Amino acid sequence: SELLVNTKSGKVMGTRVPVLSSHISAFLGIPFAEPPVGNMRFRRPEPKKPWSGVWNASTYPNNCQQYVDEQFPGFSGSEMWNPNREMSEDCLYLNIWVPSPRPKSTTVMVWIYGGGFYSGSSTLDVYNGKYLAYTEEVVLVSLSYRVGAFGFLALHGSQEAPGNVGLLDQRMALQWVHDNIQFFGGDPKTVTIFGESAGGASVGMHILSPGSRDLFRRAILQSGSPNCPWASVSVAEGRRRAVELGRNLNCNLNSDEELIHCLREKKPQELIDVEWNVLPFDSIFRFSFVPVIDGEFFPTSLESMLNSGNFKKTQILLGVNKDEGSFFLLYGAPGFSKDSESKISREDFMSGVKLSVPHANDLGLDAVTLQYTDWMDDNNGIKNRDGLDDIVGDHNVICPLMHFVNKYTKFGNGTYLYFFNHRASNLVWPEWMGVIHGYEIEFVFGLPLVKELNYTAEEEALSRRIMHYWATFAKTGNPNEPHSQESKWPLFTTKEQKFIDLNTEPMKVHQRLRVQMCVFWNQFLPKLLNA
Amino acid sequence: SELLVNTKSGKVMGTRVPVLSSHISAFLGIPFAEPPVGNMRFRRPEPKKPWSGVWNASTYPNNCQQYVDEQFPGFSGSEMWNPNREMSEDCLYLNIWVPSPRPKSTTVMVWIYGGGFYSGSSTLDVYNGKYLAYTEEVVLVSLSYRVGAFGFLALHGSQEAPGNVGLLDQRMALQWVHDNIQFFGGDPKTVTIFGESAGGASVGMHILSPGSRDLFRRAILQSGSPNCPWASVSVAEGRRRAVELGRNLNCNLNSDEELIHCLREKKPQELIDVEWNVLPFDSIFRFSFVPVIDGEFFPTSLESMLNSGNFKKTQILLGVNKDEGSFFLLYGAPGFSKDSESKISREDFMSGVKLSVPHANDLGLDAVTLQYTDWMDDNNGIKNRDGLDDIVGDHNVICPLMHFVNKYTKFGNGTYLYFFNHRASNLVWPEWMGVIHGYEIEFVFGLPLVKELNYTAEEEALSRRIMHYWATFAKTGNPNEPHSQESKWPLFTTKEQKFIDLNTEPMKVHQRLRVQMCVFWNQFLPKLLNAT
Ligand SMILES: COc1cc(CNC(=O)CCCCCCCCCNc2c3c(nc4cc(Cl)ccc24)C[C@H]2CC(C)C[C@@H]3C2)ccc1O
Ligand SMILES: COc1cc(CNC(=O)CCCCCCCCCNc2c3c(nc4cc(Cl)ccc24)C[C@H]2C[C@H](C)C[C@@H]3C2)ccc1O
Ligand SMILES: CC(=O)N[C@@H]1[C@@H](O)[C@H](O)[C@@H](CO)O[C@H]1O
Ligand SMILES: *[C@@H]1O[C@H](CO)[C@@H](O)[C@H](O)[C@H]1NC(C)=O
Ligand SMILES: *[C@@H]1O[C@H](CO)[C@@H](O)[C@H](O)[C@H]1NC(C)=O
Ligand SMILES: *[C@@H]1O[C@H](CO)[C@@H](O)[C@H](O)[C@H]1NC(C)=O
Ligand SMILES: *[C@@H]1O[C@H](CO)[C@@H](O)[C@H](O)[C@H]1NC(C)=O
Ligand SMILES: *[C@@H]1O[C@H](CO)[C@@H](O)[C@H](O)[C@H]1NC(C)=O
Ligand SMILES: [Cl-]
Ligand SMILES: [Cl-]
Repeated sequence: SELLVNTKSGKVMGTRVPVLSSHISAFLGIPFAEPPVGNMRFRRPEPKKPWSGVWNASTYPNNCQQYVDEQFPGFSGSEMWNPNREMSEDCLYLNIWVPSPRPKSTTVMVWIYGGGFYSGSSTLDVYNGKYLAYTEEVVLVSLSYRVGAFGFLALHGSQEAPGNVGLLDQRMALQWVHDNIQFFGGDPKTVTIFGESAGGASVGMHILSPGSRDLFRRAILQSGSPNCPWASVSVAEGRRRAVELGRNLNCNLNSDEELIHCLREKKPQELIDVEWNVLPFDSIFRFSFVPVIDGEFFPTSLESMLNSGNFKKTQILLGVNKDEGSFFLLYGAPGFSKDSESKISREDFMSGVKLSVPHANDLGLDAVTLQYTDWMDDNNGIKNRDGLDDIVGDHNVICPLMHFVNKYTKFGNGTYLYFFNHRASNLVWPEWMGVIHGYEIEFVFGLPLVKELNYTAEEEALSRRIMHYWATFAKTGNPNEPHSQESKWPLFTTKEQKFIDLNTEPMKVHQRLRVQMCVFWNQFLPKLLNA
Repeated sequence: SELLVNTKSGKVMGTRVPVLSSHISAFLGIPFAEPPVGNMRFRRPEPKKPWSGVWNASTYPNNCQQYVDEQFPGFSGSEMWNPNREMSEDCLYLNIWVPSPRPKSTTVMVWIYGGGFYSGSSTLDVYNGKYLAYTEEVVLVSLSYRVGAFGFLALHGSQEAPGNVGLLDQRMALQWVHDNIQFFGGDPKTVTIFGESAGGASVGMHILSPGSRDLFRRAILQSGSPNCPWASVSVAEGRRRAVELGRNLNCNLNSDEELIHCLREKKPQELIDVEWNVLPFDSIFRFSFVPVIDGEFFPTSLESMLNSGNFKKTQILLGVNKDEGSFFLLYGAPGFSKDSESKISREDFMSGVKLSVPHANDLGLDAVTLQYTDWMDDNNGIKNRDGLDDIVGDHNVICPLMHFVNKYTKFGNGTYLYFFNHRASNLVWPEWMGVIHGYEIEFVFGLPLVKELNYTAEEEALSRRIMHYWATFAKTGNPNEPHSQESKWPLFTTKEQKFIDLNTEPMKVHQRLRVQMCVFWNQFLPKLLNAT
């Protein structure tokens, strides 16, 4: 009855789950596409064929095939991102958390996980939708999509491996929500898509892509935007990486059909094992198989679409964390360690900026170095460390997002910008890494409300305020309740460019997030590199 | 007797002048070269032919022909720099102040005036050597040299207008000091040359030039260095400007001989009236006729000479002022005024940096703008004004001098670096201009010791400390007195890069003078301009 729901594709049976001394309904692992296996590897998704009988939706689905991190085996801080379910190419499923009793027609939020387009699972403990659905009375969906080569191998001109199919997976799950969420008590006219990292880029990509725009109402982008330098490649570079993937696997490279046929006969892990070898440079914060600017999902360049206003005009809420770059330095740059303060020598600083800006010529490298070096104190290992941290986060996350937010706000219907700079009391990563890429997610999903996780009382308060901002924005297009007595998160406007800090202190309003460095990254350096 | 001196070129009769309730000897207007007039215009100087009888050295000489500033007529702050004597091409004279009684063999200091190589006079009130000669017991010489086209018109390959003749004027006066200062109580083996602005650049050029190195012992450079961007041109650019000067005056341009013959028939003011017209850009802090890198006075490029250590190895003392740029903005850039705080709009800021870096492409201007703009507060007229001020001073004075000091110290025998950041209490210019290009000179020459000039008691002490640093350095190669109990001015070293502030407060040591901006001007921007 409450757990038995008839959808347009067939019947589903959910499960009653406990949450904070109450219960809600969970529908886990609902299929929304045909399994993209066999000759359907690299292909656009096809809708799931209707099934007879009752789909048992009491269990999380498989996770998509992906590179599994083994840098710190058994360490909770890194394992919490790895697939916690069996991996399979049969992975196109979504999960729904529904308040109990079922609401009539309530706001829908659809989570798009991140992971650089190479990793990610809907089933991670930090993406458990039950705290947000219960506390804010929303229908919380989490979708999945093919990652890595399976989702973003791109041989433009081919219909067998066109590229962007992971974005099409997301779109087909949004289409499924549009057609079916009403049967779960959700309003298909009030769907907010939100995501972090590649999920945030994806959200912005659906804002841009005409074929996506009518499948959601408004959007939240966390630490990611569609114009990020890691988030797309040209059709020529996507083809080169695809060909290099076959070369790494002794494939016939004389035609698309032969290359594709060879790659389709490999086991998933054979592709994954060489995935990182197709990158053009030694780099950090670069991923092999990402969306392509193809002339179809994206009709023109992202920059020209942003300039012309050729995107969905709605409300957006978006923001960044204080130390986006630290995790990438830890994993990929010399002198960084999980178990030390990672003071960086000048020689390791210079190596880090070459890894961080891999496309830069020597003059561009000099420019980055000068912009981020204190020449009164150039051997200060802390300043070198934090300088490199800033380089990675500004270039890869903050300044791309600020470019997006400024272009979008020119045509949009309301922008809200945040700067998340709270370091969790119970963080397992060292202090030098600061406020890490991904670590606002646990506040967005209400994990500080779980007494056993040992967050402080004010972190619970911060999580509750963030969930209420996100949900109230989802319901209304404004994170504020306008008749409340609480401090108001102001609109971001072209002129005054206001944002708020998100942390445990009373609200502060600021202006021009990281404006100085983002002039460097968004205006000066591109002009230098194009000279 | 004390005033009657027999030099190698003839007898000279000086005069007894008052100085601070005492007296000393002054020999004013001694000729050291033949008058470079008529067909000797543009030529190298020739030694003054000996004279019979007694040369009357009681009176300042004429000043060389130069552009005269009329922006603020009668205003003391500008008039103090203009010629205070009749202008004439017959201007190659030097002045000497000797302590009384005449010392046996004391330290000599030779002042080389600045003025962008287009202007300047040995006779300005602020260059009066009597206070420094008296207070520090030194023989103080001030030379002169042709400026403008008369000193620096360069048609390389012509022996009639070869270029650099103003530098050769300075050398001829140094040669004269070498040969004759012993007759005035000076030691020709302990001569310190010092100068400000173009005079500081000149001092550096004599350090570089093989033909100058044996005519002095040590050097002081004030707000100028030989590698400054305004201080020299290539032989091609010098020839372009010489031809363009002829074009402005309807001259035959077919040959050097015909062009020079035309230019020698013009009256001095005719050349001066069009002098600024030959600059290749709208700019500030650029001057038309300047030293040329000719392969003769300078055997190779300045940078190669600095890199190879092909220069005189000795002790140097040098430094800069806090606000070198402000004077040039006042006279040449939109939005600046003597009579207001000169808050600068962003539109006038952008025009200013274009005028300040005339040789930069658009990417270069963008780089300058980014380095000096606070994009949290870009419509702040005060920040825009001070940012422009810093750009001008950093690009034209401070960073070129820091490049020189770092290159020199690698081979030299002792570097002392100062940063002069005191604003005179009686300053006549507005507060926004800060510590102006030229305004350390009055402290170097002891004017605060003159009660009628209304400096504070603290400023008199600063001047006496500066005079003592300068003269003690001249005597010994070290500004510090050995077993003194006062705080010590440390050697600038490649590694620690120490310098001192010069102001009324107790001396403080710092390191790496404007290092961040000078990485930009000395390394990044040149690499950007060369690459784009
Ligand atoms: C390319 O550079 C320019 C080109 C132009 C175009 N110029 C013209 O049309 C000619 C008119 C501008 C001529 C300006 C002459 C000013 C010389 C005044 N002498 C001073 C001097 C010094 N300091 C001064 C400080 C103040 Cl506040 C005021 C005057 C000072 C210190 C000196 C250095 C000098 C270069 C000149 C002289 C001695 C204008 C300005 C420029 O900067
Ligand atoms: C060919 O040259 C290259 C060769 C290589 C070689 N690369 C390799 O061998 C593999 C290195 C990739 C290691 C993958 C680690 C997975 C990170 C796990 N996910 C995290 C995630 C987030 N935050 C994390 C924060 C910390 Cl402190 C730790 C992990 C986080 C937030 C997310 C965004 C992500 C991109 C991944 C995931 C979700 C790399 C670069 C090159 O240029
Ligand atoms: C499961 C599997 O490997 N199927 C392959 C398919 O990928 C390929 O395109 C096709 C071409 O004939 O051959 C099949 O055997
Ligand atoms: C559905 O799956 C759950 C989890 O294993 C199980 O407890 C339940 O009995 C299943 N119901 C069926 C198969 O009808
Ligand atoms: C959003 O659009 C509505 C509808 O036209 C308009 O009235 C409102 O002013 C817009 N708000 C913003 C912040 O653009
Ligand atoms: C929280 O703290 C208690 C004691 O303070 C400890 O026993 C418990 O294991 C902690 N919880 C976690 C998840 O570490
Ligand atoms: C030298 O000249 C000055 C002024 O021109 C004059 O007063 C003085 O008498 C002259 N001396 C002699 C000896 O002629
Ligand atoms: C100057 O040279 C002398 C003689 O070689 C040497 O003893 C002295 O250390 C040098 N001083 C500096 C500061 O280089
Ligand atoms: Cl930190
Ligand atoms: Cl707006």
